[PDB]
Amino acid sequence: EEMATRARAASNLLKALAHEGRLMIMCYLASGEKSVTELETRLSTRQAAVSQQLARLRLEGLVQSRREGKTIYYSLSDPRAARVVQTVYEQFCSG
Amino acid sequence: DAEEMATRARAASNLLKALAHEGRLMIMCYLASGEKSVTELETRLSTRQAAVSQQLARLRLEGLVQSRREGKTIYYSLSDPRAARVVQTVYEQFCSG
Repeated sequence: EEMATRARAASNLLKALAHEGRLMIMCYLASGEKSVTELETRLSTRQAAVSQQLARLRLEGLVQSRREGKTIYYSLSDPRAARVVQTVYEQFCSG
Repeated sequence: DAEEMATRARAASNLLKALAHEGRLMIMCYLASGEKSVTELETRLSTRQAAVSQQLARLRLEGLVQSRREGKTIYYSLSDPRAARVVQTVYEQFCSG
């Protein structure tokens, strides 16, 4: 059934999103593009672990990066994931 | 502050962990287009009726679905309005046309 395969793809995205450290990154990018320094400042996660979570989210296409001189800026990339995350942001992270 | 943000994102993580199960989400996706009977749920799903009722029981105890009776027909729908909003966006992004 078509409807069934769409649920599995929705299921697989929610499995990718339902990790505490990575979602915390995603939630911070939902209010907009951030530098690596600034996720590091905001997250109490260890910085080697922030860099590994960022590499994981980038490789999965959930975030993307750009360079501006020395500065690496990250933003949400996957548009369907970004839509889910923004609704999650509005429901949990908005007071 | 940053500590509150982390607590809120960890709570949001907990909802997504609850939604990220294939059979249960299949139910939630079906309820996202509106109220469904148990009969038409069990029609539409490849899941066994013992397992569908186990999935409905889990979703009910999590607060994510509610049910009402009409005669012998039981109608399930979304309950938690926070989780309903997330599910509707998931429904729009993946399950819609």
